[PDB]
Amino acid sequence: KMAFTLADRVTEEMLADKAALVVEVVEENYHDAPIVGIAVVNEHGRFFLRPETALADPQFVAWLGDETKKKSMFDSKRAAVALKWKGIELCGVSFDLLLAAYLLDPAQGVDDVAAAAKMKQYEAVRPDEAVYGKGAKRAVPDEPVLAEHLVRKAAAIWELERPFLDELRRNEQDRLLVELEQPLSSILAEMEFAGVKVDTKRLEQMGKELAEQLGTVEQRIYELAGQEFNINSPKQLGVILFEKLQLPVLKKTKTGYSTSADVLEKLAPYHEIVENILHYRQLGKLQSTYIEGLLKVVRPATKKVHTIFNQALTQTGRLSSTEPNLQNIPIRLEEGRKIRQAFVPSESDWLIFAADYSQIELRVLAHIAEDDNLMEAFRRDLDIHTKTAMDIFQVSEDEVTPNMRRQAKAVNFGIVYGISDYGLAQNLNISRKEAAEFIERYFESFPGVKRYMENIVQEAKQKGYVTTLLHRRRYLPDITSRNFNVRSFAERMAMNTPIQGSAADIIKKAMIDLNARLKEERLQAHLLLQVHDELILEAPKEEMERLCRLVPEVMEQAVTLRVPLKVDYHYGSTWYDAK
DNA sequence: GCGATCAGC
DNA sequence: ACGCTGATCGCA
Ligand SMILES: Nc1nc2c(ncn2[C@H]2C[C@H](O)[C@@H](COP(=O)(O)OP(=O)(O)OP(=O)(O)O)O2)c(=O)[nH]1
Ligand SMILES: [Ca+2]
Repeated sequence: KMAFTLADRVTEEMLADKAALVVEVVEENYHDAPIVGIAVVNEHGRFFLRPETALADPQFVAWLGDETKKKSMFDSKRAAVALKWKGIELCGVSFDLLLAAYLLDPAQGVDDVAAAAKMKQYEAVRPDEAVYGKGAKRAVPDEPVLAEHLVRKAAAIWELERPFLDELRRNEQDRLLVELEQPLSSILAEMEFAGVKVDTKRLEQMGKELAEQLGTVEQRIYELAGQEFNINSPKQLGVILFEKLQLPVLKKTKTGYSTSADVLEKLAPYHEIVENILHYRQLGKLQSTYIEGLLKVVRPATKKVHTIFNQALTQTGRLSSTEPNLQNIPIRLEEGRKIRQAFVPSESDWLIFAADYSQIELRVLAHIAEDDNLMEAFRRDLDIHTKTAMDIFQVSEDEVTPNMRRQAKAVNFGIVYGISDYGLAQNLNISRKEAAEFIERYFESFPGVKRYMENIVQEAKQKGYVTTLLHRRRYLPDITSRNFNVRSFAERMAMNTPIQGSAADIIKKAMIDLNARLKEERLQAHLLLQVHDELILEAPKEEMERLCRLVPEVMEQAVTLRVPLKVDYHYGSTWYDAK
Protein backbone atom coordinates (compact mmCIF):
# COMPACT_ATOMS: atom_id res chain seq x y z
CA LYS A 1 0.00 0.00 0.00
CA MET A 2 3.22 2.00 -0.15
CA ALA A 3 5.63 1.17 -2.97
CA PHE A 4 9.27 0.41 -2.23
CA THR A 5 12.15 -1.68 -3.52
CA LEU A 6 12.99 -4.62 -1.25
CA ALA A 7 16.62 -4.51 -2.28
CA ASP A 8 19.08 -7.41 -2.35
CA ARG A 9 22.14 -5.19 -2.82
CA VAL A 10 23.04 -1.53 -2.35
CA THR A 11 22.85 0.69 -5.45
CA GLU A 12 24.14 4.17 -6.24
CA GLU A 13 20.69 5.78 -6.18
CA MET A 14 20.37 4.67 -2.53
CA LEU A 15 23.36 6.91 -1.70
CA ALA A 16 22.01 10.39 -2.52
CA ASP A 17 23.22 13.46 -0.68
CA LYS A 18 19.90 13.83 1.19
CA ALA A 19 17.77 11.00 2.55
CA ALA A 20 15.43 9.99 5.30
CA LEU A 21 17.10 7.06 7.10
CA VAL A 22 15.70 4.42 9.46
CA VAL A 23 18.15 2.07 11.21
CA GLU A 24 15.72 0.03 13.29
CA VAL A 25 16.57 -1.09 16.85
CA VAL A 26 13.58 -2.66 18.59
CA GLU A 27 15.07 -3.39 22.01
CA GLU A 28 14.44 -0.56 24.49
CA ASN A 29 18.09 -0.59 25.59
CA TYR A 30 19.89 -0.11 22.27
CA HIS A 31 23.40 -0.91 23.60
CA ASP A 32 24.81 -3.87 21.63
CA ALA A 33 21.30 -4.51 20.33
CA PRO A 34 20.40 -6.00 16.95
CA ILE A 35 19.64 -3.78 13.97
CA VAL A 36 16.62 -5.48 12.44
CA GLY A 37 16.26 -3.57 9.17
CA ILE A 38 17.08 -0.39 7.31
CA ALA A 39 15.01 1.93 5.14
CA VAL A 40 16.08 4.79 2.88
CA VAL A 41 13.75 7.33 1.26
CA ASN A 42 15.27 9.89 -1.07
CA GLU A 43 14.57 11.70 -4.34
CA HIS A 44 15.04 8.44 -6.31
CA GLY A 45 12.62 6.25 -4.40
CA ARG A 46 12.03 4.16 -1.30
CA PHE A 47 14.30 1.26 -0.33
CA PHE A 48 14.41 -1.49 2.29
CA LEU A 49 17.78 -3.09 3.02
CA ARG A 50 18.65 -6.09 5.13
CA PRO A 51 21.32 -5.05 7.68
CA GLU A 52 23.53 -8.12 7.17
CA THR A 53 24.05 -6.97 3.58
CA ALA A 54 23.81 -3.17 3.88
CA LEU A 55 26.17 -2.86 6.85
CA ALA A 56 28.80 -5.08 5.20
CA ASP A 57 28.66 -3.08 1.96
CA PRO A 58 31.66 -0.70 1.84
CA GLN A 59 29.79 1.94 -0.19
CA PHE A 60 26.85 2.02 2.22
CA VAL A 61 29.17 2.20 5.23
CA ALA A 62 31.07 5.07 3.60
CA TRP A 63 27.79 6.88 2.90
CA LEU A 64 26.71 6.45 6.54
CA GLY A 65 29.96 8.05 7.71
CA ASP A 66 30.12 10.94 5.23
CA GLU A 67 29.10 14.16 6.99
CA THR A 68 28.23 15.71 3.57
CA LYS A 69 25.50 13.10 2.88
CA LYS A 70 22.65 14.43 4.98
CA LYS A 71 20.25 12.13 6.80
CA SER A 72 16.90 12.98 8.36
CA MET A 73 16.00 10.52 11.13
CA PHE A 74 13.94 9.87 14.26
CA ASP A 75 16.01 9.22 17.42
CA SER A 76 19.37 9.40 15.65
CA LYS A 77 21.25 8.75 18.92
CA ARG A 78 19.68 5.28 19.13
CA ALA A 79 20.85 4.51 15.57
CA ALA A 80 24.32 6.04 16.10
CA VAL A 81 25.01 4.08 19.28
CA ALA A 82 23.68 0.80 17.82
CA LEU A 83 25.93 1.38 14.79
CA LYS A 84 28.94 2.15 17.01
CA TRP A 85 28.36 -1.29 18.57
CA LYS A 86 28.59 -2.67 15.01
CA GLY A 87 31.86 -0.84 14.34
CA ILE A 88 30.20 1.76 12.06
CA GLU A 89 30.18 5.56 12.34
CA LEU A 90 27.07 7.58 11.48
CA CYS A 91 27.65 11.21 10.40
CA GLY A 92 25.64 13.85 8.60
CA VAL A 93 22.36 13.75 10.58
CA SER A 94 20.78 17.10 9.69
CA PHE A 95 17.25 16.56 11.10
CA ASP A 96 16.02 14.51 14.07
CA LEU A 97 12.22 14.30 14.21
CA LEU A 98 12.25 13.14 17.84
CA LEU A 99 14.15 16.22 19.02
CA ALA A 100 12.07 18.52 16.82
CA ALA A 101 8.83 17.16 18.32
CA TYR A 102 10.30 17.46 21.82
CA LEU A 103 11.19 21.14 21.35
CA LEU A 104 7.74 21.96 19.92
CA ASP A 105 5.91 20.37 22.84
CA PRO A 106 7.58 18.14 25.44
CA ALA A 107 4.18 17.16 26.87
CA GLN A 108 3.21 15.16 23.78
CA GLY A 109 5.43 12.38 25.10
CA VAL A 110 6.37 11.49 21.51
CA ASP A 111 8.07 8.12 21.61
CA ASP A 112 7.68 7.04 17.98
CA VAL A 113 7.38 8.41 14.46
CA ALA A 114 3.61 7.89 14.39
CA ALA A 115 3.18 10.10 17.47
CA ALA A 116 5.26 12.89 15.92
CA ALA A 117 3.47 12.57 12.57
CA LYS A 118 0.09 12.97 14.30
CA MET A 119 1.15 16.49 15.35
CA LYS A 120 1.04 17.52 11.66
CA GLN A 121 -2.00 15.45 10.61
CA TYR A 122 0.16 12.75 8.97
CA GLU A 123 -1.27 9.32 9.74
CA ALA A 124 0.10 7.03 6.98
CA VAL A 125 2.36 5.23 9.46
CA ARG A 126 1.63 2.89 12.29
CA PRO A 127 2.70 3.16 15.94
CA ASP A 128 5.67 0.92 16.73
CA GLU A 129 3.68 -0.80 19.48
CA ALA A 130 1.05 -1.81 16.93
CA VAL A 131 3.72 -3.41 14.74
CA TYR A 132 5.93 -5.04 17.37
CA GLY A 133 3.42 -5.86 20.11
CA LYS A 134 3.67 -5.55 23.87
CA GLY A 135 5.53 -7.35 26.63
CA ALA A 136 5.95 -11.10 26.26
CA LYS A 137 4.24 -10.96 22.84
CA ARG A 138 6.73 -8.40 21.51
CA ALA A 139 8.38 -9.64 18.33
CA VAL A 140 9.91 -8.53 15.02
CA PRO A 141 7.20 -9.25 12.42
CA ASP A 142 7.61 -11.04 9.10
CA GLU A 143 9.94 -9.26 6.69
CA PRO A 144 7.28 -7.77 4.32
CA VAL A 145 5.43 -6.34 7.32
CA LEU A 146 8.67 -5.05 8.87
CA ALA A 147 9.90 -3.55 5.61
CA GLU A 148 6.69 -1.64 4.93
CA HIS A 149 6.73 -0.24 8.48
CA LEU A 150 10.32 1.03 8.18
CA VAL A 151 9.64 2.48 4.73
CA ARG A 152 6.49 4.24 6.01
CA LYS A 153 8.44 5.68 8.95
CA ALA A 154 11.14 6.88 6.54
CA ALA A 155 8.50 8.37 4.22
CA ALA A 156 6.92 10.17 7.19
CA ILE A 157 10.27 11.68 8.22
CA TRP A 158 10.85 12.74 4.60
CA GLU A 159 7.50 14.53 4.50
CA LEU A 160 7.55 16.02 8.02
CA GLU A 161 10.92 17.81 8.14
CA ARG A 162 9.61 20.94 6.42
CA PRO A 163 6.43 21.49 8.54
CA PHE A 164 8.38 20.77 11.76
CA LEU A 165 11.17 23.18 10.76
CA ASP A 166 8.58 25.83 9.85
CA GLU A 167 6.96 25.70 13.27
CA LEU A 168 10.36 25.58 15.02
CA ARG A 169 11.32 28.72 13.11
CA ARG A 170 8.10 30.46 14.19
CA ASN A 171 8.84 29.56 17.82
CA GLU A 172 12.49 30.83 17.61
CA GLN A 173 13.61 27.22 18.16
CA ASP A 174 15.22 26.28 14.85
CA ARG A 175 18.76 27.10 16.04
CA LEU A 176 17.93 25.38 19.34
CA LEU A 177 17.36 22.20 17.30
CA VAL A 178 20.21 22.51 14.80
CA GLU A 179 22.93 24.21 16.86
CA LEU A 180 22.16 22.75 20.31
CA GLU A 181 20.08 19.56 20.58
CA GLN A 182 21.29 17.81 17.39
CA PRO A 183 25.02 18.41 18.12
CA LEU A 184 24.40 17.35 21.74
CA SER A 185 22.84 14.09 20.57
CA SER A 186 26.10 13.08 18.86
CA ILE A 187 28.06 13.96 22.00
CA LEU A 188 25.71 11.92 24.19
CA ALA A 189 26.09 8.97 21.78
CA GLU A 190 29.87 9.11 22.31
CA MET A 191 29.44 9.32 26.10
CA GLU A 192 27.05 6.39 26.24
CA PHE A 193 29.18 4.21 23.98
CA ALA A 194 32.34 4.99 25.93
CA GLY A 195 30.71 3.88 29.19
CA VAL A 196 32.16 4.17 32.70
CA LYS A 197 34.46 1.51 34.10
CA VAL A 198 33.42 -0.14 37.36
CA ASP A 199 35.56 -1.90 39.99
CA THR A 200 33.39 -4.97 40.42
CA LYS A 201 35.67 -6.49 43.05
CA ARG A 202 35.08 -3.47 45.29
CA LEU A 203 31.32 -3.45 44.67
CA GLU A 204 31.07 -7.14 45.45
CA GLN A 205 32.98 -6.76 48.72
CA MET A 206 30.80 -3.79 49.67
CA GLY A 207 27.72 -5.91 49.01
CA LYS A 208 28.98 -8.68 51.26
CA GLU A 209 29.64 -6.19 54.07
CA LEU A 210 26.25 -4.55 53.55
CA ALA A 211 24.52 -7.92 53.84
CA GLU A 212 26.07 -8.56 57.25
CA GLN A 213 25.20 -5.08 58.54
CA LEU A 214 21.64 -5.55 57.25
CA GLY A 215 21.30 -8.69 59.38
CA THR A 216 22.55 -6.91 62.50
CA VAL A 217 20.08 -4.05 62.03
CA GLU A 218 17.24 -6.41 61.09
CA GLN A 219 17.59 -8.30 64.38
CA ARG A 220 17.83 -5.08 66.39
CA ILE A 221 14.53 -3.96 64.85
CA TYR A 222 12.93 -7.29 65.79
CA GLU A 223 14.14 -6.89 69.39
CA LEU A 224 12.96 -3.28 69.62
CA ALA A 225 9.65 -4.36 68.08
CA GLY A 226 9.34 -7.17 70.66
CA GLN A 227 8.53 -9.45 67.71
CA GLU A 228 9.83 -10.39 64.29
CA PHE A 229 7.91 -9.20 61.23
CA ASN A 230 8.33 -8.14 57.62
CA ILE A 231 10.08 -4.77 57.96
CA ASN A 232 9.36 -4.15 54.27
CA SER A 233 5.59 -4.67 54.69
CA PRO A 234 3.68 -1.36 55.03
CA LYS A 235 0.71 -3.11 56.62
CA GLN A 236 2.91 -4.99 59.10
CA LEU A 237 5.19 -1.99 59.74
CA GLY A 238 2.25 0.37 60.16
CA VAL A 239 0.73 -2.09 62.62
CA ILE A 240 3.98 -2.30 64.59
CA LEU A 241 4.49 1.46 64.71
CA PHE A 242 0.99 2.85 65.00
CA GLU A 243 -1.01 0.02 66.61
CA LYS A 244 1.33 -2.18 68.67
CA LEU A 245 3.76 0.57 69.66
CA GLN A 246 0.98 3.22 69.58
CA LEU A 247 3.18 5.92 68.07
CA PRO A 248 1.41 9.11 66.91
CA VAL A 249 0.00 9.11 63.39
CA LEU A 250 1.44 12.21 61.72
CA LYS A 251 0.43 11.46 58.11
CA LYS A 252 -1.59 8.98 56.05
CA THR A 253 -1.38 7.73 52.49
CA LYS A 254 -4.25 6.77 50.22
CA THR A 255 -3.95 3.22 51.58
CA GLY A 256 -2.76 3.61 55.18
CA TYR A 257 -0.17 5.05 57.55
CA SER A 258 2.77 6.89 56.02
CA THR A 259 6.25 5.76 57.02
CA SER A 260 8.25 8.19 54.90
CA ALA A 261 11.59 9.31 56.30
CA ASP A 262 10.28 12.74 57.31
CA VAL A 263 7.58 11.04 59.41
CA LEU A 264 10.06 8.58 60.92
CA GLU A 265 12.50 11.34 61.83
CA LYS A 266 9.74 13.21 63.67
CA LEU A 267 9.00 10.05 65.71
CA ALA A 268 12.59 9.69 66.95
CA PRO A 269 11.81 11.23 70.39
CA TYR A 270 9.14 8.55 70.93
CA HIS A 271 10.96 5.30 70.13
CA GLU A 272 14.44 4.09 69.19
CA ILE A 273 13.00 1.72 66.58
CA VAL A 274 12.31 4.42 63.98
CA GLU A 275 15.93 5.44 63.51
CA ASN A 276 16.88 1.79 63.09
CA ILE A 277 14.21 1.43 60.40
CA LEU A 278 15.79 4.42 58.62
CA HIS A 279 19.24 2.83 58.82
CA TYR A 280 17.79 -0.47 57.61
CA ARG A 281 16.15 1.14 54.57
CA GLN A 282 19.26 3.13 53.62
CA LEU A 283 21.44 -0.01 53.70
CA GLY A 284 18.91 -1.98 51.67
CA LYS A 285 18.74 0.88 49.17
CA LEU A 286 22.49 0.69 48.63
CA GLN A 287 22.28 -3.09 48.33
CA SER A 288 19.34 -3.37 45.94
CA THR A 289 19.78 -0.32 43.67
CA TYR A 290 23.50 0.41 43.71
CA ILE A 291 25.29 -2.88 44.41
CA GLU A 292 23.04 -5.52 42.89
CA GLY A 293 21.49 -3.21 40.30
CA LEU A 294 24.86 -1.97 39.03
CA LEU A 295 26.39 -5.45 38.93
CA LYS A 296 23.43 -6.65 36.88
CA VAL A 297 24.12 -4.10 34.13
CA VAL A 298 27.91 -4.13 34.00
CA ARG A 299 29.31 -5.63 30.79
CA PRO A 300 31.50 -8.38 32.25
CA ALA A 301 34.20 -8.48 29.57
CA THR A 302 34.98 -4.73 29.86
CA LYS A 303 33.61 -3.97 33.36
CA LYS A 304 31.82 -0.95 31.83
CA VAL A 305 28.30 0.34 32.43
CA HIS A 306 26.61 2.10 29.53
CA THR A 307 23.77 4.39 30.60
CA ILE A 308 21.25 5.85 28.17
CA PHE A 309 20.71 9.61 28.45
CA ASN A 310 17.09 10.28 27.49
CA GLN A 311 17.25 13.61 25.69
CA ALA A 312 13.55 13.94 24.83
CA LEU A 313 11.78 13.11 28.09
CA THR A 314 11.84 15.78 30.82
CA GLN A 315 9.41 18.69 30.70
CA THR A 316 12.12 21.29 31.47
CA GLY A 317 14.87 20.33 29.02
CA ARG A 318 16.98 18.33 31.46
CA LEU A 319 18.37 14.95 30.53
CA SER A 320 17.45 11.83 32.43
CA SER A 321 19.62 8.71 32.75
CA THR A 322 18.41 5.11 32.66
CA GLU A 323 19.58 1.49 33.17
CA PRO A 324 21.61 2.34 35.11
CA ASN A 325 20.68 5.83 36.29
CA LEU A 326 24.08 7.42 36.77
CA GLN A 327 22.58 10.77 37.84
CA ASN A 328 21.52 9.58 41.30
CA ILE A 329 24.61 7.73 42.62
CA PRO A 330 24.73 8.26 46.43
CA ILE A 331 26.82 11.11 47.84
CA ARG A 332 25.23 12.66 50.91
CA LEU A 333 25.78 9.95 53.54
CA GLU A 334 29.30 8.68 54.03
CA GLU A 335 28.56 4.97 53.62
CA GLY A 336 26.55 5.61 50.45
CA ARG A 337 29.17 7.92 48.96
CA LYS A 338 31.70 5.07 49.02
CA ILE A 339 29.86 3.49 46.07
CA ARG A 340 31.62 6.19 44.02
CA GLN A 341 34.95 4.53 44.86
CA ALA A 342 33.87 1.77 42.45
CA PHE A 343 33.69 4.21 39.50
CA VAL A 344 37.18 4.27 37.99
CA PRO A 345 39.00 5.53 34.89
CA SER A 346 38.86 3.26 31.90
CA GLU A 347 42.65 3.27 31.35
CA SER A 348 45.62 3.00 33.66
CA ASP A 349 47.24 6.35 34.54
CA TRP A 350 44.00 8.17 33.66
CA LEU A 351 41.98 10.08 36.26
CA ILE A 352 38.40 11.29 36.82
CA PHE A 353 37.76 15.05 36.53
CA ALA A 354 34.49 16.59 37.79
CA ALA A 355 33.23 20.17 37.42
CA ASP A 356 29.99 21.69 38.75
CA TYR A 357 28.22 25.04 38.40
CA SER A 358 27.98 26.80 41.78
CA GLN A 359 24.45 27.84 42.83
CA ILE A 360 23.38 27.57 39.21
CA GLU A 361 19.63 28.15 39.37
CA LEU A 362 19.97 31.08 41.80
CA ARG A 363 22.43 32.78 39.41
CA VAL A 364 20.04 32.17 36.50
CA LEU A 365 17.15 33.52 38.55
CA ALA A 366 19.15 36.66 39.43
CA HIS A 367 19.77 37.29 35.73
CA ILE A 368 16.23 36.61 34.55
CA ALA A 369 14.47 38.38 37.44
CA GLU A 370 17.05 41.22 37.44
CA ASP A 371 16.80 41.35 41.22
CA ASP A 372 19.28 44.06 42.27
CA ASN A 373 20.13 42.44 45.60
CA LEU A 374 20.49 38.89 44.25
CA MET A 375 22.63 40.12 41.37
CA GLU A 376 24.84 42.07 43.80
CA ALA A 377 25.15 38.91 45.97
CA PHE A 378 26.59 36.88 43.09
CA ARG A 379 28.75 39.79 41.96
CA ARG A 380 30.26 39.52 45.46
CA ASP A 381 30.65 35.72 45.00
CA LEU A 382 28.45 35.18 48.05
CA ASP A 383 27.30 31.67 48.93
CA ILE A 384 23.55 32.15 49.33
CA HIS A 385 23.03 28.59 50.59
CA THR A 386 25.57 29.13 53.36
CA LYS A 387 24.12 32.59 54.06
CA THR A 388 20.64 31.11 54.42
CA ALA A 389 21.90 28.30 56.67
CA MET A 390 23.51 30.88 58.95
CA ASP A 391 20.17 32.69 59.25
CA ILE A 392 18.08 29.52 59.62
CA PHE A 393 20.17 27.70 62.24
CA GLN A 394 21.40 30.94 63.90
CA VAL A 395 25.08 30.00 63.55
CA SER A 396 28.20 31.65 62.21
CA GLU A 397 29.78 30.84 58.85
CA ASP A 398 32.38 28.58 60.49
CA GLU A 399 29.76 26.34 62.08
CA VAL A 400 27.69 25.59 58.95
CA THR A 401 27.88 21.81 58.34
CA PRO A 402 27.43 19.99 55.02
CA ASN A 403 23.94 18.98 56.16
CA MET A 404 22.83 22.42 57.30
CA ARG A 405 23.87 23.82 53.93
CA ARG A 406 21.99 21.10 52.07
CA GLN A 407 18.96 21.94 54.21
CA ALA A 408 19.26 25.67 53.47
CA LYS A 409 19.44 24.69 49.80
CA ALA A 410 15.94 23.19 50.01
CA VAL A 411 14.76 26.36 51.80
CA ASN A 412 16.22 28.65 49.12
CA PHE A 413 14.71 26.76 46.20
CA GLY A 414 11.51 26.06 48.12
CA ILE A 415 10.82 29.73 48.69
CA VAL A 416 11.53 30.95 45.18
CA TYR A 417 9.47 28.11 43.65
CA GLY A 418 6.38 28.72 45.77
CA ILE A 419 6.67 26.71 49.01
CA SER A 420 3.94 27.59 51.52
CA ASP A 421 4.35 28.51 55.18
CA TYR A 422 3.02 25.05 56.02
CA GLY A 423 5.54 23.21 53.86
CA LEU A 424 8.45 25.31 55.10
CA ALA A 425 7.46 24.80 58.75
CA GLN A 426 7.19 21.04 58.21
CA ASN A 427 10.69 21.01 56.65
CA LEU A 428 12.49 23.06 59.30
CA ASN A 429 10.40 21.72 62.21
CA ILE A 430 9.54 25.31 63.13
CA SER A 431 6.25 26.99 63.85
CA ARG A 432 4.03 27.93 60.94
CA LYS A 433 4.00 31.63 61.79
CA GLU A 434 7.81 31.57 62.05
CA ALA A 435 7.90 30.06 58.55
CA ALA A 436 5.54 32.70 57.13
CA GLU A 437 7.55 35.58 58.57
CA PHE A 438 10.76 34.07 57.22
CA ILE A 439 9.24 33.89 53.73
CA GLU A 440 8.08 37.51 54.07
CA ARG A 441 11.58 38.57 55.16
CA TYR A 442 13.02 36.63 52.21
CA PHE A 443 10.96 38.54 49.67
CA GLU A 444 11.81 41.83 51.42
CA SER A 445 15.45 41.14 50.55
CA PHE A 446 14.62 39.95 47.01
CA PRO A 447 11.56 41.96 45.84
CA GLY A 448 12.62 41.57 42.21
CA VAL A 449 12.36 37.79 42.59
CA LYS A 450 8.84 38.21 43.98
CA ARG A 451 7.87 40.53 41.10
CA TYR A 452 9.30 38.08 38.60
CA MET A 453 7.28 35.20 40.01
CA GLU A 454 4.08 37.27 39.83
CA ASN A 455 4.86 38.46 36.29
CA ILE A 456 5.81 35.07 34.87
CA VAL A 457 2.53 33.55 36.05
CA GLN A 458 0.62 36.33 34.29
CA GLU A 459 2.74 35.86 31.17
CA ALA A 460 2.01 32.12 31.17
CA LYS A 461 -1.72 32.92 31.41
CA GLN A 462 -1.51 35.39 28.52
CA LYS A 463 0.65 33.35 26.14
CA GLY A 464 -0.30 29.80 27.20
CA TYR A 465 3.35 28.78 27.72
CA VAL A 466 6.66 29.77 29.31
CA THR A 467 10.12 29.78 27.74
CA THR A 468 13.78 29.48 28.71
CA LEU A 469 16.76 31.62 27.72
CA LEU A 470 17.52 29.59 24.57
CA HIS A 471 13.77 29.44 23.69
CA ARG A 472 12.77 26.03 25.02
CA ARG A 473 9.00 25.97 25.58
CA ARG A 474 6.48 24.40 27.97
CA TYR A 475 2.73 24.82 27.52
CA LEU A 476 0.73 25.25 30.73
CA PRO A 477 -2.99 24.91 29.90
CA ASP A 478 -3.82 24.24 33.57
CA ILE A 479 -2.70 27.76 34.54
CA THR A 480 -6.30 28.91 33.81
CA SER A 481 -7.99 25.92 35.45
CA ARG A 482 -11.00 26.59 37.67
CA ASN A 483 -9.71 24.07 40.23
CA PHE A 484 -7.50 25.88 42.73
CA ASN A 485 -5.14 22.94 43.24
CA VAL A 486 -4.73 22.19 39.53
CA ARG A 487 -4.11 25.87 38.82
CA SER A 488 -1.63 26.13 41.72
CA PHE A 489 0.60 23.28 40.48
CA ALA A 490 0.68 25.02 37.09
CA GLU A 491 1.69 28.37 38.61
CA ARG A 492 4.65 26.74 40.34
CA MET A 493 5.60 25.18 36.99
CA ALA A 494 5.55 28.65 35.44
CA MET A 495 7.84 29.80 38.29
CA ASN A 496 10.32 26.90 38.04
CA THR A 497 10.51 25.81 34.37
CA PRO A 498 12.15 28.96 32.92
CA ILE A 499 14.86 28.72 35.59
CA GLN A 500 15.56 24.99 35.64
CA GLY A 501 15.20 24.89 31.85
CA SER A 502 17.60 27.78 31.29
CA ALA A 503 20.18 26.01 33.50
CA ALA A 504 19.65 22.93 31.31
CA ASP A 505 20.20 25.08 28.19
CA ILE A 506 23.47 26.47 29.56
CA ILE A 507 25.09 23.16 30.45
CA LYS A 508 24.11 21.68 27.07
CA LYS A 509 25.85 24.57 25.30
CA ALA A 510 28.81 24.10 27.65
CA MET A 511 29.11 20.45 26.60
CA ILE A 512 29.17 21.37 22.89
CA ASP A 513 31.76 24.13 23.49
CA LEU A 514 33.85 21.80 25.65
CA ASN A 515 34.02 19.04 23.03
CA ALA A 516 35.07 21.58 20.38
CA ARG A 517 37.82 22.90 22.65
CA LEU A 518 39.07 19.42 23.59
CA LYS A 519 39.36 18.61 19.88
CA GLU A 520 41.11 21.91 19.09
CA GLU A 521 43.71 21.22 21.81
CA ARG A 522 44.06 17.59 20.59
CA LEU A 523 43.44 16.25 24.08
CA GLN A 524 42.50 12.65 24.86
CA ALA A 525 40.17 13.81 27.67
CA HIS A 526 36.51 13.04 27.05
CA LEU A 527 33.11 13.40 28.68
CA LEU A 528 31.63 10.46 30.59
CA LEU A 529 28.56 11.86 32.37
CA GLN A 530 26.33 14.89 32.76
CA VAL A 531 24.54 15.26 36.10
CA HIS A 532 22.25 18.28 35.37
CA ASP A 533 24.75 21.01 36.31
CA GLU A 534 27.87 18.85 36.56
CA LEU A 535 30.20 17.33 33.95
CA ILE A 536 32.33 14.23 34.62
CA LEU A 537 35.33 13.49 32.38
CA GLU A 538 38.27 11.12 32.30
CA ALA A 539 41.72 11.92 30.93
CA PRO A 540 45.38 10.89 31.16
CA LYS A 541 46.97 12.25 34.32
CA GLU A 542 49.29 14.30 32.10
CA GLU A 543 46.26 16.36 30.94
CA MET A 544 44.86 17.30 34.38
CA GLU A 545 46.68 20.60 34.83
CA ARG A 546 45.54 21.84 31.42
CA LEU A 547 41.99 20.66 32.15
CA CYS A 548 41.89 22.58 35.45
CA ARG A 549 42.08 25.74 33.35
CA LEU A 550 40.24 24.57 30.23
CA VAL A 551 37.03 23.03 31.60
CA PRO A 552 35.98 25.73 34.14
CA GLU A 553 36.65 28.45 31.55
CA VAL A 554 34.54 26.80 28.82
CA MET A 555 31.70 26.22 31.29
CA GLU A 556 31.89 29.75 32.72
CA GLN A 557 31.86 31.28 29.23
CA ALA A 558 29.08 29.13 27.75
CA VAL A 559 26.73 32.14 28.09
CA THR A 560 27.15 35.70 29.35
CA LEU A 561 24.67 36.62 32.09
CA ARG A 562 24.25 39.72 34.23
CA VAL A 563 26.10 37.79 36.98
CA PRO A 564 29.21 35.62 36.74
CA LEU A 565 28.97 31.89 36.38
CA LYS A 566 31.23 30.01 38.79
CA VAL A 567 32.53 26.45 38.44
CA ASP A 568 33.90 24.18 41.17
CA TYR A 569 36.12 21.30 40.03
CA HIS A 570 38.17 18.39 41.37
CA TYR A 571 39.97 15.33 40.06
CA GLY A 572 41.15 12.02 41.45
CA SER A 573 41.69 8.33 40.85
CA THR A 574 38.01 7.45 41.36
CA TRP A 575 34.76 9.39 41.16
CA TYR A 576 34.82 9.38 44.97
CA ASP A 577 38.14 11.23 44.93
CA ALA A 578 37.01 13.83 42.40
CA LYS A 579 35.46 16.01 45.11
C1' DG B 1 1.08 -1.83 36.87
C1' DC B 2 0.88 1.59 40.48
C1' DG B 3 2.09 4.18 44.51
C1' DA B 4 5.07 4.95 48.26
C1' DT B 5 9.54 5.55 49.09
C1' DC B 6 14.16 7.32 48.46
C1' DA B 7 18.60 8.01 45.62
C1' DG B 8 20.26 12.46 42.97
C1' DC B 9 20.39 17.61 40.89
C1' DA C 1 0.91 22.72 50.66
C1' DC C 2 8.89 24.14 46.11
C1' DG C 3 10.60 21.67 40.99
C1' DC C 4 12.74 17.84 37.75
C1' DT C 5 13.79 12.80 37.63
C1' DG C 6 14.55 6.63 37.90
C1' DA C 7 14.66 2.09 40.53
C1' DT C 8 12.89 -0.91 43.80
C1' DC C 9 9.33 -3.68 45.74
C1' DG C 10 4.91 -4.76 48.24
C1' DC C 11 0.41 -4.63 47.03
C1' DA C 12 -4.03 -1.49 52.32
N1 LIG D 1 13.20 23.10 43.18
C1 LIG D 1 14.42 22.48 43.66
N2 LIG D 1 15.48 22.46 42.88
C2 LIG D 1 16.64 21.91 43.28
C3 LIG D 1 16.75 21.35 44.54
N3 LIG D 1 18.01 20.88 44.67
C4 LIG D 1 18.65 21.15 43.54
N4 LIG D 1 17.84 21.76 42.68
C5 LIG D 1 18.15 22.29 41.38
C6 LIG D 1 18.42 23.62 41.55
C7 LIG D 1 19.89 23.73 41.79
O1 LIG D 1 20.49 24.99 41.61
C8 LIG D 1 20.35 22.69 40.72
C9 LIG D 1 21.77 22.19 41.09
O2 LIG D 1 21.67 21.55 42.32
P1 LIG D 1 22.96 21.59 43.34
O3 LIG D 1 22.78 20.56 44.43
O4 LIG D 1 24.23 21.41 42.57
O5 LIG D 1 22.86 23.02 44.11
P2 LIG D 1 23.48 24.47 43.59
O6 LIG D 1 24.01 24.47 42.18
O7 LIG D 1 22.38 25.48 43.72
O8 LIG D 1 24.58 24.80 44.71
P3 LIG D 1 26.09 24.24 44.90
O9 LIG D 1 26.53 23.49 43.67
O10 LIG D 1 26.12 23.41 46.15
O11 LIG D 1 26.87 25.51 45.05
O12 LIG D 1 19.51 21.71 40.84
C10 LIG D 1 15.60 21.41 45.35
O13 LIG D 1 15.62 20.86 46.63
N5 LIG D 1 14.48 21.96 44.88
CA1 LIG E 1 25.83 22.91 41.57
